[PDB]
Amino acid sequence: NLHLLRQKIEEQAAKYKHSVPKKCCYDGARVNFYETCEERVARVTIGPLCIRAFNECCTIANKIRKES
Ligand SMILES: [Ca+2]
Ligand SMILES: [Ca+2]
Repeated sequence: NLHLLRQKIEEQAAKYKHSVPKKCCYDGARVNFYETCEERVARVTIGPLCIRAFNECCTIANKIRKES
């Protein structure tokens, strides 16, 4: 469900008040191949906030894809 996915990611991204961790979130939400969120976030080295945003948005996206 791409419509819901978009809205829920926007809702979470809005919590990050700078474009860099915003993009960390958006990038996180794109993870949908064979690597899990945990595996994929291990290579994110920008800093703790970027890692949290990537994690949260990857997790949100994954849940939504699962429920569709
Ligand atoms: Ca921008
Ligand atoms: Ca990226």
